[PDB]
Amino acid sequence: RTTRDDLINGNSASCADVIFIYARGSTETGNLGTLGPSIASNLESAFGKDGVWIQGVGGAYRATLGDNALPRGTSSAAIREMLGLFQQANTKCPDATLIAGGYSQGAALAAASIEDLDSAIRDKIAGTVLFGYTKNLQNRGRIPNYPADRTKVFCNTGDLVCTGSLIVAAPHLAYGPDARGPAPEFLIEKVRAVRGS
Repeated sequence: RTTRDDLINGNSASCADVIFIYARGSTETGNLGTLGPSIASNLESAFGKDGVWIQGVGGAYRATLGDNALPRGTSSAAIREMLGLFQQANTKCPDATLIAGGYSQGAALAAASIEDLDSAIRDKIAGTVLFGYTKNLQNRGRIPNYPADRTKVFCNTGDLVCTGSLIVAAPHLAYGPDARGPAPEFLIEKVRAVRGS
């Protein structure tokens, strides 16, 4: 449900084939918040419960609203926590395909972490989904250093954070349908593109 630590808890002798690392929005609970559980259930349907590990970004990422105003759209402590999880995935399961996502502050966190990542680990992330991306205008709909064909941004009309503001309006809270269908669809397609099946 809202906390999943499958990568931290998982046995290195029985690594999943796919590892999903997700950062929640501001003030959301657990480490998956409101959208992460919907994406997770559809990934487990596609790959099986033993086939995918779901890992939210917890620890030092407190998802504090005020940190949206900091230079990268989140805190340096939160970026170190998400980088640490990508590096743990790479060490624990070197053959797994990675996928990532984030909502709102979590989308800025996912973009900042991927930008800073060692390229050999960044290149293992087959697809990333971003909802209510707070750096959408500033980054021109891209994650720095990461290919456009592996990125999918869900930015609703009237969601002001997608257009350079930090005002929260009703369209910012309306990504439930996307998390239920097109966002897991995109991640599954990008994993199968490189792993076959």
